[PDB]
Amino acid sequence: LNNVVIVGGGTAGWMTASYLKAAFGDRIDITLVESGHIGAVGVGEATFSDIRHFFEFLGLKEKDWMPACNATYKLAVRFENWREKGHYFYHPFEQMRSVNGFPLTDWWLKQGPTDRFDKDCFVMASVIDAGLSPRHQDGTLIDQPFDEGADEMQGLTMSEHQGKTQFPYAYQFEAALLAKYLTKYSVERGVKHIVDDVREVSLDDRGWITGVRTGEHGDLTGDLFIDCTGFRGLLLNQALEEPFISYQDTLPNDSAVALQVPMDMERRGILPCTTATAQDAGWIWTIPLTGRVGTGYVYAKDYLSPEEAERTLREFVGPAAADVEANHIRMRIGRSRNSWVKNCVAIGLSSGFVEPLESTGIFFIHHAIEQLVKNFPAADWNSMHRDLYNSAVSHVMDGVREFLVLHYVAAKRNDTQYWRDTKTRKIPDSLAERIEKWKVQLPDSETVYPYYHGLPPYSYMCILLGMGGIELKPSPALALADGGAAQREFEQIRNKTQRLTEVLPKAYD
Repeated sequence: LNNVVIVGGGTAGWMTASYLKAAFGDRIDITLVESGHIGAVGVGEATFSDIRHFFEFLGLKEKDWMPACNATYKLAVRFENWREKGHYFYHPFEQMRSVNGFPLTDWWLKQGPTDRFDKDCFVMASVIDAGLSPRHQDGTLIDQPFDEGADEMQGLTMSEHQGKTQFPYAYQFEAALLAKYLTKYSVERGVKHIVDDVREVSLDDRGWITGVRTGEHGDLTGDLFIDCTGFRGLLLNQALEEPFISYQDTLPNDSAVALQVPMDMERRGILPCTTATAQDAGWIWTIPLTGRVGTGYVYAKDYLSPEEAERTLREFVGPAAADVEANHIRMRIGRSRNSWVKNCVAIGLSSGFVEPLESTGIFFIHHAIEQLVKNFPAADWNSMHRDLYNSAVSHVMDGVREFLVLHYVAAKRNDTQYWRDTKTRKIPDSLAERIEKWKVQLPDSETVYPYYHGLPPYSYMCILLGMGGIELKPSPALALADGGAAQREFEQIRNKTQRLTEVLPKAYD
């Protein structure tokens, strides 16, 4: 097998084409058929620290692609007013240090220098606080455990690294601009680009896809079909009738209103991070881009009207958002039961979707195409490839959903009906059991969702410590161990961070 038809463009379709091409070159034949515009959600989009492997896999260095997509640096997610109104904190991309067997955050709970766990435990938090770049002007990355000039595995993909060493950042960028960039990347390497629509998905007597019918380009045939039609699920959900599994009962945010301005009123747009500011019925995002800032209100319609959400958004961004276009959309929250069915693989919103609270969307796609390459079938179509693939991506989505639920379960604020309901909504049975563990021992490699889903224990720690709604305790053993080494670890971090504050350039500059 080496004939691939990708239905759908945008970020999902073209990450698929460009990644297949980077992996297989002239030995894979790819045709992508696309129509266009859906709105995505907002203009801007954000990624995990994983995304680094994607671009390196393609042989793309930052200078080649970042200017073309108006890309900025993302060093964390900045969560505002989830605990209380004065309050914010970071979920950064920085490894969690440990001392004599315990995570620094455990020490922090016992003998932490300040009341800010993230500033105490993370070099990145100060860097971001000062609106600083993670790179020196000559180009040298911030002295961190990650040696960028160090030996790595050739063709290193995210799903065997799994954050074992920590690259210090991710990106924010204009999603349509990345699709256009990858379009070029892909077409240069021999991907055939067809702008048209699909009128019909042709099935054979076993219900397998034989080809798709276009308006003006005839029938597009091939061995393997990639469904990148988004919420439509034109191939996987419609032609092949694969059922959808909703996450709505645990994550009720079902709606979004979005817009863009050249600059944010509180200047969240200067910060080298993505901001999630909690609201009365959800939360507003801020995504910094080079010459613009994208903003949106993710909310639950049962609590808030579309008109209300838009007015809140406009006021929140300020006088610059008085008159600009606002785009509303509704979200399909959950995943397909199986993202690979017969000879069809869904990648992107067709495979599944969660609110972009931790901006996992591109991550879901990156993981999917990697798994596609990994479990790529031969012409015997051994069903095990499919089972392995589906196991891998369902775990990723289910794991992240659990992680997102925690954001609301742990959030301390309780001042609207919506925020009260976050403590009474159904949760995964597994999650409640894990929360009981975390009350006594901070999130551990053994007490998180046990399959790969992109999030190390320290991510869970950050949410717990930051949202402050779950009472937490340090390990009893810390009362018996010498605290000296930990204090010297806090001190090393503080010194590094006050040195760094002086010599790093600002984000926009």
